[PDB]
Amino acid sequence: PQITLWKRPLVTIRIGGQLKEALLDTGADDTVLEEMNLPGKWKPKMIGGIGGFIKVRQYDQIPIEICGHKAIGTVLVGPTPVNIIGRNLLTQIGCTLNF
Amino acid sequence: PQITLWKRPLVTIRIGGQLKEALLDTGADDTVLEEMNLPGKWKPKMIGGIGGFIKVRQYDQIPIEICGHKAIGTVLVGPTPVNIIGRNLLTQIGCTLNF
Ligand SMILES: CC[C@H](C)CN(C[C@@H](O)[C@H](Cc1ccccc1)NC(=O)OC[C@@H]1CCC(=O)N1)S(=O)(=O)c1ccc2ncsc2c1
Repeated sequence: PQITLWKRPLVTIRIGGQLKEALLDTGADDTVLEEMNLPGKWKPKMIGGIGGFIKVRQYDQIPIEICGHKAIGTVLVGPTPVNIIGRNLLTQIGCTLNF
Repeated sequence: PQITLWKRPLVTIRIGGQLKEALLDTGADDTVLEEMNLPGKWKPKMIGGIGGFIKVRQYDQIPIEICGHKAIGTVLVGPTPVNIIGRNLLTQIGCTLNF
């Protein structure tokens, strides 16, 4: 599909058996999800943006389906206000910017 | 151009007569540049990101040339971690997400 940017580019994703709305975010290196109790091992991480840093839990090799396009990779879970699909998964679904 | 996302989508912009590097950021409503001087009146504003809220200066109707494409719109100036081109100007240059 083509998604214009008049509004926030929110799409449906599925992770850990939950459907969620997430921002397709070219400015995000990593994927950051709102607090959710995922099973598995994780590693602590700090990530920075506007306002400073938040603490997140890094989970690896997590399957994520984004608008019916399958992906699998690292997901960071923490107190973000919005679910953010970052470049680590955007590349996997063949997402590009075009103008 | 078509820009893939295995690297950060950084591009050269021209603003207030100066060249800068900025990140094409579909996850940002608004364009936010690191501290700099711009001519004209600005209004104090606050914006929030993943780490909390910051104070910015809002400049309206500012010409910005982005990777050769002209935009004229709102530019926020303040302590962002990197220069970001948000949807307000990405729409002006006809930028879309595609997959
Ligand atoms: C440094 C560039 C940029 C500021 C990084 N951020 C991505 C932005 O697209 C970020 C995404 C976001 C959206 C809503 C609420 C919080 C955050 N946007 C952002 O800060 O915009 C400022 C405000 C908030 C939303 C908006 O439209 N304007 S991020 O902080 O969310 C982020 C995401 C993934 C990530 N991975 C490693 S560091 C890292 C940082």
